[PDB]
Amino acid sequence: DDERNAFLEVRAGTGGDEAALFAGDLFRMYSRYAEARRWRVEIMSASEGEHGGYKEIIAKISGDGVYGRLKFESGGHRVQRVPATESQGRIHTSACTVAVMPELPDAELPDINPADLRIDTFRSSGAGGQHVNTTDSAIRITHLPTGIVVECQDERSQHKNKAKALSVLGARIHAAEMAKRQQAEASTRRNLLGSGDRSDRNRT
RNA sequence: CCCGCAGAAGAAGCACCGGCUAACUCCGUGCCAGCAGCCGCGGUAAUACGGAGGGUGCAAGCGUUAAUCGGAAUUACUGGGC
RNA sequence: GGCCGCAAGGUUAAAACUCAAAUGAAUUGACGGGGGCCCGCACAAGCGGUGGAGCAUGUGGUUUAAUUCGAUGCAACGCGAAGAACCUUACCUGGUCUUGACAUCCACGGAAGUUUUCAGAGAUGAGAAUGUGCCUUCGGGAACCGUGAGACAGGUGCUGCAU
RNA sequence: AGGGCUACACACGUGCUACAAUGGCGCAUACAAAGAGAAGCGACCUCGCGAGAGCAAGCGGACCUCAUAAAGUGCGUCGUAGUCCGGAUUGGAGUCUGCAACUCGACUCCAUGAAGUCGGAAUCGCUAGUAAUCGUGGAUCAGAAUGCCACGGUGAAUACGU
RNA sequence: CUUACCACUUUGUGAUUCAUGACUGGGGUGAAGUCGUAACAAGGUAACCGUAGGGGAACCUGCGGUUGGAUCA
RNA sequence: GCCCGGAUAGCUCAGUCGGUAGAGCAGGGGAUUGAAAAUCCCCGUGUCCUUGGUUCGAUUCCGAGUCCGGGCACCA
RNA sequence: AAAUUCUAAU
RNA sequence: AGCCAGGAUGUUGGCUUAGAAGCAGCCAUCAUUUAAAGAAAGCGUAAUAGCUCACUGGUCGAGUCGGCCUGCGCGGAAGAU
RNA sequence: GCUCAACGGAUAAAAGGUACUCCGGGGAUAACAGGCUGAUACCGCCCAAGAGUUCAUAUCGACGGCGGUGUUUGGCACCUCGAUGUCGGCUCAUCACAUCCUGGGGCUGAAGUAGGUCCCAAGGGUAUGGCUGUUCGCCAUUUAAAGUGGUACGCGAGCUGG
Ligand SMILES: [Mg+2]
Ligand SMILES: [Mg+2]
Ligand SMILES: [Mg+2]
Ligand SMILES: [Mg+2]
Ligand SMILES: [Mg+2]
Ligand SMILES: [Mg+2]
Ligand SMILES: [Mg+2]
Ligand SMILES: [Mg+2]
Ligand SMILES: [Mg+2]
Ligand SMILES: [Mg+2]
Ligand SMILES: [Mg+2]
Ligand SMILES: [Mg+2]
Ligand SMILES: [Mg+2]
Ligand SMILES: [Mg+2]
Ligand SMILES: [Mg+2]
Ligand SMILES: [Mg+2]
Ligand SMILES: [Mg+2]
Ligand SMILES: [Mg+2]
Ligand SMILES: [Mg+2]
Ligand SMILES: [Mg+2]
Ligand SMILES: [Mg+2]
Ligand SMILES: [Mg+2]
Ligand SMILES: [Mg+2]
Ligand SMILES: [Mg+2]
Ligand SMILES: [Mg+2]
Ligand SMILES: [Mg+2]
Ligand SMILES: [Mg+2]
Ligand SMILES: [Mg+2]
Ligand SMILES: [Mg+2]
Ligand SMILES: [Mg+2]
Ligand SMILES: [Mg+2]
Ligand SMILES: [Mg+2]
Ligand SMILES: [Mg+2]
Ligand SMILES: [Mg+2]
Ligand SMILES: [Mg+2]
Ligand SMILES: [Mg+2]
Ligand SMILES: [Mg+2]
Ligand SMILES: [Mg+2]
Ligand SMILES: [Mg+2]
Ligand SMILES: [Mg+2]
Ligand SMILES: [Mg+2]
Ligand SMILES: [Mg+2]
Ligand SMILES: [Mg+2]
Ligand SMILES: [Mg+2]
Ligand SMILES: [Mg+2]
Ligand SMILES: [Mg+2]
Ligand SMILES: [Mg+2]
Ligand SMILES: [Mg+2]
Ligand SMILES: [Mg+2]
Ligand SMILES: [Mg+2]
Ligand SMILES: [Mg+2]
Ligand SMILES: [Mg+2]
Ligand SMILES: [Mg+2]
Ligand SMILES: [Mg+2]
Ligand SMILES: [Mg+2]
Ligand SMILES: [Mg+2]
Ligand SMILES: [Mg+2]
Ligand SMILES: [Mg+2]
Ligand SMILES: [Mg+2]
Ligand SMILES: [Mg+2]
Ligand SMILES: [Mg+2]
Ligand SMILES: [Mg+2]
Ligand SMILES: [Mg+2]
Ligand SMILES: [Mg+2]
Ligand SMILES: [Mg+2]
Ligand SMILES: [Mg+2]
Ligand SMILES: [Mg+2]
Ligand SMILES: [Mg+2]
Ligand SMILES: [Mg+2]
Ligand SMILES: [Mg+2]
Ligand SMILES: [Mg+2]
Repeated sequence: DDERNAFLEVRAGTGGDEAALFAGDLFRMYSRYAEARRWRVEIMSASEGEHGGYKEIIAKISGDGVYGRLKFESGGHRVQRVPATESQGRIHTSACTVAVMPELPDAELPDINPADLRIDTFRSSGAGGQHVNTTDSAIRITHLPTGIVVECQDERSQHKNKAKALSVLGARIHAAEMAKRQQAEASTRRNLLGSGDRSDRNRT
């Protein structure tokens, strides 16, 4: 079904130096909940918040049944209380933003299967004498699925050009796929997180 | 226009009640929902939001929006200043 | 945009948008690494300590079924507590009760109390003798008991930012 | 009814005892103030190494009890060593209060004998019968103070100055 | 029939006005971020004006000017 | 493809001369402050890139391998 | 003679 | 080898899922009437239904079905005056 | 008394450029083309885990295997250095079939229109432009279709010279 591990990250919203304290308190709450469930919590990224807790904490929770119970904590959490960084005795309202995202794999494959490649061999252009004329040293590879084209005529040997262009095509495919995944994840996190403004909230 | 007929028989709504501005209490929500012409209300004991009871102002009308003059001596001839 | 200048630029001179203010003089305080005059074991001169060690005690944190609650700059921390084995105790686990542990009202059968026996961790439940009197117009009423309903009791529950 | 507030990798505050010779240990002997006492204070005598136990007068108290003050002084030993300093921790046997001392009391005897050899950055109290040091009593309380509130003994150094 | 005037229409080259344009320069607004502390007291180097150079930024320095500057027992 | 150089704490980096590894920043505890910085005191390091070998003993010496940095790849 | 800072509801 | 006939009984099974009934996939794979019939070799239904095959009686009437050691041939076999 | 280590040691004593070049030779030796080969390139076939809702072979084919051609890049250095002119375009062609269209069929997860795949077949036919010196390639608009290759990767005693 859906019981995979999860990533929990909380960051400050409105308030500044006291939203960091509330983020620390909220992280401590979640950590104690995880500990009294036979789960495991480990901190990957921490940005301390000058006075108190963390301006942003990103940790990974691992167990059986994690995401199925922590997927409802993604949103805004509002706190109304007397801050520690308060000379007078005023009550202040602040907020924090929480994001919970499931753990998903990173299956990457060498999508360089030659059954879906078009290879063109032709003559290079430049100054090479009577040998550059009567030889097919320039190479070009077109990837049928993605549609990327890479052409190479660096060295006099066709095999070196073929290898170099094949490596460049693989690198370009990898970069495109990684950029796609990164933008999808960023958009999902942006929609899940919200914008800490003490007016969009899930609990008080 | 005049006379007769039957029966009170056929005929009341709109805005507002914190100050400016005449007119107050209860319940619901809890910087949310909402109100506002200017100051400004609402953070779990709200005469300012929503409903009820009461009151105030106009009335076959009542309110809102647009436009002009006045207040504005705020282009100062009457009648201002450095 | 125009004029002037080698250039740096000068000169004439708007609009959109945004706020409900911006400003001058003086007034009462507060503050100054501004100026004078003073005081306090506040500095200076001395004496003895604390921070190091072992132990007592309180607090934070952590743990736990609970580790009850409050104070938590100077002005909280041998503080409320002028004294936690049971009690205190307000916390946790388990076993129990519902006008009721603590008061008044109404009705019904009752002197109050003394010795015991069985079951249970105890709360409690069941059983048997024992005294059945005290002012009482011999109508009765009354210190005090159990039951039956409800007006009510009960709260160390929250708000010291309503008092 | 039983348990917890007494937990324990750690951090802080307030204190008690020490790190020794201006001292430790043994023998002998001087000088206080204040306070409490009836389900209470408890003398004498006897038993026990000791905490204590048995019998038991007096006292609602300038009369009786708690209740020998200690530091001090005289003599002797220790002779600078982790020691005849230090008294933590642990094993065994007991006394008392309390129906009930395992978690969780106080005291006693025997055995044991840890850190500690004067304390980093820092920081606290005190101007005279004060600081320092030595003993005594009371409230709470069946039992349970190094805490709190009081009482006396010995008794200093320093203040050019703001 | 022919000539003159002239409407529609056509050609070339300018002016002005409206919308739009890849990039680029500043301006305003913000109940929370990063870097410092330039000004308000002598604001800890008195402040400001004109000008020139420099620098992540408030700003610093050179020349002239002003008091709309504190202390002066 | 050939040649040279490098790999050491969390990050930038010195060092062996075959037996015993350091510096700055950072990190932990405590001081000063109403509080955060600056400042002061105390405290901790790492299988010296992977693998095989010689040695009593390898971070060091000798073979391979991975990654990083630099140079060259000309006449037709 | 040294010496930076104090967000956001009374 | 052709040709007639059978090819049955409580598995609508818990297992698994909306239904999986011989035939989606997972374990097992016994028993009964029999001359024979798999608790199923194949086709087919959303699941049923439906049609064949293993095995067995009848006709027929004499040979028939697979391996081994070897000789020679076939396919696999498309290029530029 | 020499790392005369270029170790039978040329002098005690010594680096580079030539696209401004020049002489004597070599196909004893490279670049173009031909030749042998076929690592590479391209095209077929064998077995069948599997994908195809179920079903290996409608259409694909993992792990492996066996061949063909002489279009690419190579290996060798057999011909040519007393000379075989080298890319692209133009004009003109000619052959192979591993067939782009038209022609005849089998199977389809082929209802029809349209397709997929494999056989037979070489008679005829098989674009104009933008960009670039371009071969190659991208784009615009047509066509029944805009085939793949050999010929010194055809064709300069036929043209041009980017
Ligand atoms: Mg060249
Ligand atoms: Mg060639
Ligand atoms: Mg009024
Ligand atoms: Mg209104
Ligand atoms: Mg209300
Ligand atoms: Mg209302
Ligand atoms: Mg109202
Ligand atoms: Mg006017
Ligand atoms: Mg007006
Ligand atoms: Mg005026
Ligand atoms: Mg201008
Ligand atoms: Mg100039
Ligand atoms: Mg003003
Ligand atoms: Mg003023
Ligand atoms: Mg002053
Ligand atoms: Mg002053
Ligand atoms: Mg004094
Ligand atoms: Mg002093
Ligand atoms: Mg200590
Ligand atoms: Mg507490
Ligand atoms: Mg105290
Ligand atoms: Mg208790
Ligand atoms: Mg009060
Ligand atoms: Mg409080
Ligand atoms: Mg109890
Ligand atoms: Mg306690
Ligand atoms: Mg007395
Ligand atoms: Mg001793
Ligand atoms: Mg003892
Ligand atoms: Mg002893
Ligand atoms: Mg002892
Ligand atoms: Mg010593
Ligand atoms: Mg004294
Ligand atoms: Mg400043
Ligand atoms: Mg300064
Ligand atoms: Mg300055
Ligand atoms: Mg200044
Ligand atoms: Mg400068
Ligand atoms: Mg200047
Ligand atoms: Mg100046
Ligand atoms: Mg620290
Ligand atoms: Mg800052
Ligand atoms: Mg402030
Ligand atoms: Mg053959
Ligand atoms: Mg031929
Ligand atoms: Mg030689
Ligand atoms: Mg030689
Ligand atoms: Mg030459
Ligand atoms: Mg020559
Ligand atoms: Mg030759
Ligand atoms: Mg050749
Ligand atoms: Mg399948
Ligand atoms: Mg050839
Ligand atoms: Mg060849
Ligand atoms: Mg040759
Ligand atoms: Mg040879
Ligand atoms: Mg030849
Ligand atoms: Mg010749
Ligand atoms: Mg030649
Ligand atoms: Mg031929
Ligand atoms: Mg054919
Ligand atoms: Mg065809
Ligand atoms: Mg066909
Ligand atoms: Mg033909
Ligand atoms: Mg023919
Ligand atoms: Mg013919
Ligand atoms: Mg030919
Ligand atoms: Mg040619
Ligand atoms: Mg050709
Ligand atoms: Mg000619
Ligand atoms: Mg040329």
